[PDB]
Amino acid sequence: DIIIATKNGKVRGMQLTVFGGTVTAFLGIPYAQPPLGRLRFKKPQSLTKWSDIWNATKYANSCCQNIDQSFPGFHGSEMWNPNTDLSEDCLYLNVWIPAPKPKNATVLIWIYGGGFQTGTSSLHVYDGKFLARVERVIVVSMNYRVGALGFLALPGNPEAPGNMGLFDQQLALQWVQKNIAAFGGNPKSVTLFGESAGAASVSLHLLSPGSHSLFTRAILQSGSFNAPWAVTSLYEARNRTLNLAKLTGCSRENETEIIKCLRNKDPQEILLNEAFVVPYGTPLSVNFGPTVDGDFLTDMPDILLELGQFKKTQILVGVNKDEGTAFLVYGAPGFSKDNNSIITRKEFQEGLKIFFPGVSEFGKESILFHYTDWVDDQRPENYREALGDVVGDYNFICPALEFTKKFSEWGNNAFFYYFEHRSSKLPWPEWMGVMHGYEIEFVFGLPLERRDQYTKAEEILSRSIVKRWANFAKYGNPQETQNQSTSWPVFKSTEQKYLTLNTESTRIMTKLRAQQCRFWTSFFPKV
Ligand SMILES: *[C@@H]1O[C@H](CO[C@@H]2O[C@@H](C)[C@@H](O)[C@@H](O)[C@@H]2O)[C@@H](O[C@@H]2O[C@H](CO)[C@@H](O)[C@H](O)[C@H]2NC(C)=O)[C@H](O)[C@H]1NC(C)=O
Ligand SMILES: *[C@@H]1O[C@H](CO[C@@H]2O[C@@H](C)[C@@H](O)[C@@H](O)[C@@H]2O)[C@@H](O[C@@H]2O[C@H](CO)[C@@H](O)[C@H](O)[C@H]2NC(C)=O)[C@H](O)[C@H]1NC(C)=O
Ligand SMILES: O=C(CC(c1ccccc1)c1ccccc1)NC[C@H](O)CNCC1CCCCC1
Ligand SMILES: *[C@@H]1O[C@H](CO[C@@H]2O[C@@H](C)[C@@H](O)[C@@H](O)[C@@H]2O)[C@@H](O)[C@H](O)[C@H]1NC(C)=O
Ligand SMILES: *[C@@H]1O[C@H](CO)[C@@H](O)[C@H](O)[C@H]1NC(C)=O
Ligand SMILES: *[C@@H]1O[C@H](CO)[C@@H](O)[C@H](O)[C@H]1NC(C)=O
Ligand SMILES: *[C@@H]1O[C@H](CO)[C@@H](O)[C@H](O)[C@H]1NC(C)=O
Ligand SMILES: [Cl-]
Ligand SMILES: [Cl-]
Ligand SMILES: [Cl-]
Ligand SMILES: [Cl-]
Ligand SMILES: [Cl-]
Ligand SMILES: [Cl-]
Ligand SMILES: [Cl-]
Ligand SMILES: [Cl-]
Ligand code: NA
Repeated sequence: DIIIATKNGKVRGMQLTVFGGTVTAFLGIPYAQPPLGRLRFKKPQSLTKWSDIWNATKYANSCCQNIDQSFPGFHGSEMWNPNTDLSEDCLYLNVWIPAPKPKNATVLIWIYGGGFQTGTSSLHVYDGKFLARVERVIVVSMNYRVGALGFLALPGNPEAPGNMGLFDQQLALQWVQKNIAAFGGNPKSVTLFGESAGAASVSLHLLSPGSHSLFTRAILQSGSFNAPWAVTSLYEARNRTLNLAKLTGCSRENETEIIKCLRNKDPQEILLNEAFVVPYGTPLSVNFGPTVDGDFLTDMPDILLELGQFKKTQILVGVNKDEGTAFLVYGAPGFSKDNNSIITRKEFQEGLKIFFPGVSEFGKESILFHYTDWVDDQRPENYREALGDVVGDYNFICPALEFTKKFSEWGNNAFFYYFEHRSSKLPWPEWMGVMHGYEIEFVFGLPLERRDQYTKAEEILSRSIVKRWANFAKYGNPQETQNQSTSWPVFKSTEQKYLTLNTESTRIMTKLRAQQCRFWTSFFPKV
């Protein structure tokens, strides 16, 4: 029986058998006052002490969120839906520690994604026990508020200041600083890692002065704050808050009185109205996301990045070969997960209008022109593949490359990866390729479990990636030094080398998507 005295009271964990060894798990430790009643829409409050023993023996509630039912019964989408009760009382975190208790272990803190509208730390592909077992690091993950409940912004109004979910994440980092030593962890060796909106959160913690001293290094998988979906302007943030107020019958002339009215609404009334706060949307719509609040974010983050105003440390950044394709089956005409989605030129043009609704006709013609220079113009997958690359390059790859270039210009080691292995267990069809989200299981080491029917080559690849991530967190350098691997070189603004990750041949290349990213980063903003 293992029990740990934290600064707020004793917690009891559970022992787990992983790979013929033991990992101790503390699931569902509270780290803030439940943000209920008058605390809804406020920054999270400090946790009042307790004198009993908290049984941290099961995952806690997930934060309120809509659950999309686009593919009912399909494991490809339902593996992402919350697997605990939805409650506003969701500010809990989880801790995996190796057995026996380590002496001074490096800590990896996961921040899940989900477009800032969904997500929970209890997903099976976020299970930190494999990493604890195999690399003897400590894994932490927290639940943070999402959607309106996490990001509604009446900016300057402390009743709804914005960025509440980001402050949830920060309060959890603060908990690790105060308490992880009691679990055998090293508060001075803390690496944040997250994917998608979680990766954008990680990059915002690099900009936030309150987070500076709460972590050492950062890993950004398929996301960064300069991605077009990742920050909502103050103009949209106020239009969306007032639209949500109109939809719930909460329009009041006193801005503080709107929030009082929204605080008496059921979570479901708020959730069912989150969709319609914008008149036009896309599959990458983020209706309630990070804002420049003057607190977590002191200025527009593109300015902070461009002028070197961020934590100076190492970063690991990367993207997957087919970031875009998942978004095509959530709205592009002619696309299906149940057929090969061969689309015509005309369907490609309608696809562009879906993803770029307020872009001029000339702007959409420029995208078409850049992306239809066929190698083989007889190839019938041509338009299907170009629309995927349009959405992936614009929304993830080019922003991540630009983040890494600007960050490394201020003298820090950066490492960039290109993940191009399609999981053999991937439930989505083959035309969707190496999808958004499907490197996570490799990072968390699920293919290390031989029972799970991943291939042998996939076990090798996961084993290698797990070591690289752990070596980055421990030593700031993501090498696999023992198995004659390819050496991962630093990403420099001039050569811009990156590592490809795959089963067959991990190799070094330069200037990923160079021509595409010139179009998106330099030309497309002008249209
Ligand atoms: C800012 O919001 C207004 C209002 O949005 C409408 O009302 C909300 C309560 C919600 O139901 C939304 O879906 C509505 O669109 C936007 O004004 C609307 O714009 C559309 C398209 O331009 C137009 O067809 C509607 O008639 C407008 N309705 C009203 C009441 O003005 C406005 O576009 C938003 N500003 C943005 C998005 O920049
Ligand atoms: C691929 O499928 C899409 C979606 O159609 C649905 O799924 C299919 C597997 C099949 O079971 C269809 O009967 C389903 O309706 C096809 O696009 C649809 O085409 C119909 C035909 O007129 C149209 O009414 C719908 O609006 C279309 N929906 C979308 C989202 O485009 C598409 O034609 C199929 N492509 C190929 C190459 O077979
Ligand atoms: O997950 C989200 C987030 C959202 C998003 C928006 C902007 C940036 C990044 C992500 C998204 C992601 C993928 C498709 C559509 C939307 N929203 C809930 C929807 O159920 C999407 N299902 C989640 C998974 C679908 C298949 C593979 C990817 C994950
Ligand atoms: C635990 O280790 C501490 C040193 O941590 C190391 O230095 C910092 C700057 C980071 O770069 C981190 O990655 C390193 O692991 C010691 O200061 C501390 O006294 C140690 N405490 C115990 C109990 O062992
Ligand atoms: C916590 O778990 C132990 C052992 O399973 C049990 O004896 C104890 O009563 C539990 N405490 C609470 C508050 O449920
Ligand atoms: C609005 O509500 C707040 C909260 O009680 C109050 O302080 C303020 O005086 C009210 N009136 C105006 C005009 O802000
Ligand atoms: C290196 O190779 C051995 C077998 O030769 C394997 O057991 C080990 O897990 C590998 N390590 C990494 C980090 O890939
Ligand atoms: Cl702004
Ligand atoms: Cl490619
Ligand atoms: Cl061009
Ligand atoms: Cl053609
Ligand atoms: Cl297939
Ligand atoms: Cl095909
Ligand atoms: Cl190799
Ligand atoms: Cl390329
Ligand atoms: Na390429």
